[PDB]
Amino acid sequence: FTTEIHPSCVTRQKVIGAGEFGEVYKGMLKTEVPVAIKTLKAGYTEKQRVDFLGEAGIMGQFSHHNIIRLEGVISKYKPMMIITEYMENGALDKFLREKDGEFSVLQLVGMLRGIAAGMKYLANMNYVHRDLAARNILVNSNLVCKVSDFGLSRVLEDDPEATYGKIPIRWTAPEAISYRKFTSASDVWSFGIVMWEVMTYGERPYWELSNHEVMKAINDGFRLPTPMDCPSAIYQLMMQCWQQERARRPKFADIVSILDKLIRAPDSLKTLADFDPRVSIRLP
Ligand SMILES: COc1cc(Nc2c(C#N)cnc3cc(OCCCN4CCN(C)CC4)c(OC)cc23)c(Cl)cc1Cl
Repeated sequence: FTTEIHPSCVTRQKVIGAGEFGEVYKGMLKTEVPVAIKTLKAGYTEKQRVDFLGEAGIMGQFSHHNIIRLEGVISKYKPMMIITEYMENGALDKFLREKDGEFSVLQLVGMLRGIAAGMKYLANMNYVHRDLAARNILVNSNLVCKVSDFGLSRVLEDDPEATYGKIPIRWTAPEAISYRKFTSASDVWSFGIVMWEVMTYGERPYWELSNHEVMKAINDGFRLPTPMDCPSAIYQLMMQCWQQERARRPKFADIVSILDKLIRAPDSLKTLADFDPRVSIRLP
């Protein structure tokens, strides 16, 4: 399983993410290229070792532009490490919140197309992500968005947005919440939420509604309102991702096709969905 990298080829330089059992670092790989490096500290359990190397094992099965590339693993020395390509701009949700208003609509839609292409690949590889959200999309210096955060039980266990099953409620499809049915179609629901995150520059879905309030609203038929300056076709597409009936949602194949057609005829994105303002400002 995958390239075993000698520790002398890897230099950890700066902590960029942290947990109780290891950290994520920016570093360099001299087989000299930048890499992300995730560690697992000594004392780890069997389950931790299986979850940790399982993330790398899963990533090693994939070869797609919109899926994080695995460079290799350090497993025969401690601490163990996973080494991936480095995504200079980090997580998409923080990136958009820090860059509010700085992109064109075409750029934002292009990000969505990349995410959708990665998700179509995963779904057709029989991989259900379960935690698709802008926080799990990473962005590089070419503005390419790539799906990250792979594994089995570790995905939802490690995410603080996932609460008690243990689930990140406001990104998750109704059937996954209600009866634990996680499929590529529940990932499509999540993708609809990601579309809303991108078009709003990282607004938190459903604002301050509690988890129960969100579930009640969804079950009563309410959906997130249109973002400001959102192409009508983009809002229509996200709304179809939120059909209660799983079978009525687009597949990722449909999503990629639609986004590709909109990008290739970019004037189609100048028609905007009506934005319902929450504030009335009236001047004589
Ligand atoms: C290596 O192993 C793994 C690494 C990761 N995670 C990452 C991968 C991957 N993959 C790639 N690239 C990453 C880049 C990151 O931050 C870049 C610095 C952004 N700046 C931060 C400061 N602000 C103000 C400006 C932007 C990053 O940050 C936490 C995590 C990354 C995952 Cl999810 C799983 C495994 Cl197994």
